[PDB]
Parts: sequence; C-alpha cells; structure tokens
Amino acid sequence: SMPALVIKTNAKFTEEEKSKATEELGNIVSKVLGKPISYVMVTLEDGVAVRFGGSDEKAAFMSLMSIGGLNRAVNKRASAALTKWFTDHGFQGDRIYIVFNPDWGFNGDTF
Amino acid sequence: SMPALVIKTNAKFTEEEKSKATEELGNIVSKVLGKPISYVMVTLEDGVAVRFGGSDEKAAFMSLMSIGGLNRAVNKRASAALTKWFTDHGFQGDRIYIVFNPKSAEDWGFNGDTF
Amino acid sequence: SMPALVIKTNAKFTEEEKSKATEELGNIVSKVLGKPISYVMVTLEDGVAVRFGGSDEKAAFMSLMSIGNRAVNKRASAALTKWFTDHGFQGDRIYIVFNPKSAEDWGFNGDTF
Ligand SMILES: [Cl-]
Ligand SMILES: [Cl-]
Ligand SMILES: [Cl-]
Ligand SMILES: [Cl-]
Ligand SMILES: [Cl-]
Repeated sequence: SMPALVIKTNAKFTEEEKSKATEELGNIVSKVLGKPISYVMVTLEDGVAVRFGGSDEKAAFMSLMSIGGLNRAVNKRASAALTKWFTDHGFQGDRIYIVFNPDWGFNGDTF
Repeated sequence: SMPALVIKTNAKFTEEEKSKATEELGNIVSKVLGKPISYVMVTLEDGVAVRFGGSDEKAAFMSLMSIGGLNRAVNKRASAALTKWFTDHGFQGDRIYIVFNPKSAEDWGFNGDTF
Repeated sequence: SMPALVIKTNAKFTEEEKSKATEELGNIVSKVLGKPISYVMVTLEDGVAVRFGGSDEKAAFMSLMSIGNRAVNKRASAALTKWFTDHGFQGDRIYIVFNPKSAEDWGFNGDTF
C-alpha cells in the first residue's frame, strides 16, 4: 500500500518552498498513516485559481489516497496534522479543504 | 456538507477571467446542488496540455466532489448547467468532460477536523 | 463509456513534447482498454512539485478513470509505464491510480449515463 497526497493552492511558493513543503507534508502523512516515507507520493500545485466560500483568499485543496488504512480516527488526526502545517505557513484553517479517498499500479504491475 | 469542483483546461485565461470563471461556475454548482455559496470550493487550472478525441483543441476536464447530495438526477442537471457556461465562453460543448464523485463525512476534513 | 487520464509530473516538457505525449499516451489507453480513441481524454501537467519516496527526482503521477479489470490493469500499468521509461523516467518513479466509476457518476455533453 502506498499513500498519495495531491495539493492545489492559490498561494505563490518559491521553488525552495515547494521542495520543503512536499518533504514536510510527506513526512506528516508517513507519521499519521504508519507508512515509511518510501511509499509516500506528494503533489503540490501552486498558483491555481481558487475560490472557496465565494472568496479567492489564500486556500488549499487536498486529497489523500491510500489503499486502506483510513478510518474515522486516522482521518481526524491526518486532518489536524496536515492543516497545522498550513496554519503554520500563513494559511487560515477555515480555508483548508481535505478529502480522503481510499486497484493501484507501480513499476508496470498491479497489486 | 461541502462540494468541490476541480477544472482543468488548455485555454488561456487572464487573471480577471479566472476570477470570473470560479465565481460563475461556483454559483452554478451552488444552485444545482442546493447549497449556499459558502460551502462551495472551486479550482481552475488553465494552460494545461489537454488532448480529447485525438485533438488538442480547446477543451476542459471537470470533477465534482460533494459530501452526499449527489444523485442520478442532480448529476444530469449539473452536467448541463456547467457545460452551458463553457459554451457561452468560447468553448464547444463536445469538448467538456465531467466526473461526479460523492464521499462521506468521515472521509472529509475541514478546519483540522472531519465531519 | 469514456476513459480519462490525468498526469502530473515534475519534469519539464516543451509544448511540442506535451502534444506528442498526450497523443502517444492517449493512443496507449485506447488500445489497452478496447475503446475508440474518440472517447479518450488526456491531461498533462508538467512542472508540478513532486516528491515520491522522499526524493524529488523525476517522477509522474497518473489517474485513469473509466466507467466500469485484472487483465487491463496489468497491461495498462505496463504499457503506460513503458512510455515514461522510454522518455527519461524511472519505472519505480511512476505512480498509477485506477478509479472505476458508475454510469450515473459520469458526465459528457451535459448528460450522464
Ligand atoms: Cl524562485
Ligand atoms: Cl505517533
Ligand atoms: Cl487533480
Ligand atoms: Cl493577465
Ligand atoms: Cl517551448
């Protein structure tokens, strides 16, 4: 099983800031889900036109895919840990949007 | 209970046009789904390499996620209403692609908490 | 029915390279799934910040959605990856997602199925 985190935001990040974010956010996913960082895939797209709640204020949309291992308990801890990274980096917690989505391919073969 | 709309297109929009698109498209989703505009999330990515039907002509790809409130009936009106915005803004109706994806409250996060 | 392929990668493609990729990748999807090339939708986003397995080396993320298998999944995984390994990518840096949907959860030309 290998988790995936897809992030879209209207904030502007530098090339270094994006590199640190995918590292820090990927490590958060590794901790909450109990998987090694080797199995973690992180995608970050900045400068995206976003409107959340009628406003185009700084916001982020996130999707967390993982074959299994997602439950009411884990989703709440992942929501809190992922959101704090953003609230610690200039974001507002009410502008952060997370979807959990638990049939996968890797190196040309399925599992 | 909050819907999400993710839009990818190869057209080039100005910053003002992108702001207008997310507002108009967001209000379309609010009307069709029966939610206030406060709960609507809209994402618009322009200038993405798109090929639909072998051609890289002007096209758009769309995904609509919503905690519940997604049914065979609603999806049909949402498909029609969203397409009309594009056909009214320089797109051709046969180049528009929509995917509907309902999810649960436990599988959704907001303000560091689920539902 | 109608397949959809959404690709995210941190590699930098030229405008011509992107056009060739969506054609070649689109044709691979049409062949493996047994559907005409007319119903295939391909999206390619380059220059996306990607970190896979802790490393930000060249990588690609893929999602393949289709209304409604073990046979295709093996062929689609292998055929799509081979395109990338033939274009400077590493096969263990290629990430594919299969997402079957229902007829009522798909839209085209303002109507569902
Ligand atoms: Cl920079
Ligand atoms: Cl812990
Ligand atoms: Cl996406
Ligand atoms: Cl501009
Ligand atoms: Cl160029």
